[PDB]
Amino acid sequence: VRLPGLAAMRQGTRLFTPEQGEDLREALRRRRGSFQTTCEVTSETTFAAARRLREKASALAALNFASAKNPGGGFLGGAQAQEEDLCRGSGLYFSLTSPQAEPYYAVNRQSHSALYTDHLIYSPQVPIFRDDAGQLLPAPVPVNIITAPAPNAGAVAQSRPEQLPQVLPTLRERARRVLGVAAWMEQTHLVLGAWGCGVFRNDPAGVARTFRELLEGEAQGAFEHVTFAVLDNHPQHPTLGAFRRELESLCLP
Ligand SMILES: Nc1ncnc2c1ncn2[C@@H]1O[C@H](COP(=O)(O)OP(=O)(O)OC[C@H]2O[C@H](O)[C@H](O)[C@@H]2O)[C@@H](O)[C@H]1O
Repeated sequence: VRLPGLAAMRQGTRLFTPEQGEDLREALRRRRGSFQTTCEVTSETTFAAARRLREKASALAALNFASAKNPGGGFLGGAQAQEEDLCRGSGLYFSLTSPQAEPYYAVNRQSHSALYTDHLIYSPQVPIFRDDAGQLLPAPVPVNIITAPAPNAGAVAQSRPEQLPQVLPTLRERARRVLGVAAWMEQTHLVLGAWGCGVFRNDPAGVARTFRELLEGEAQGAFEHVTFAVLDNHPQHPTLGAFRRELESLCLP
């Protein structure tokens, strides 16, 4: 049988096209300053942090460090990707494959460009069925998921180095659209993290700086709470450390 929650989530899945960029900037603008935003950096998975936020989050959203060209990443390379962790534990794949999200994949593929495009998919009330360990949750917990691909900085470096000056501007403006989806959908709690910093090989300090700059500027006080849940099993914890250091000025009471 189709799992509970899936049908309603798929039918409510929505595409944000690049032409919505100003609508997202306006939504951020209208919401800036609403709260004293609290921030934190944790070493949790995206869904551990979401499940810990749920009970006291009015509208909870999380970022999917998405593939531009295949729902769920096509399930290639293994279980170190965040997006495959999301599709393993939740109904997200059933949303990403929806007919209305298909332009995101078709256009990004048609771009023949490792910066990808400014399409974003919004997936309402995605049910989380399992925890990090794969055990069945007694009750699925719903989360709203924003799907956006960071620029593929590894592929720029190796395949089209004349786009190298475009990686950070791309990352910066698309991070702006992610927050703008969240503000347009009037989300209070956001689970962010090291978007683009593994398979896509973006620089962790650069990505956390870009989220810092936005949460101190255009998106300042637009959200109740922001969690940078940064899973990092590398020996020196360089990703988690880069986020912790770069986001120490924001994560203050
Ligand atoms: N469940 C997790 N939760 C939180 N953080 C995680 C998790 N898993 C990894 N991280 C950390 O977050 C960092 C980034 O996670 P990555 O998945 O590489 O994001 P990208 O945007 O650079 O690659 C996206 C591509 O890879 C996928 O296949 C997509 O389909 C795309 O094709 C990791 O280094 C971890 O430290």
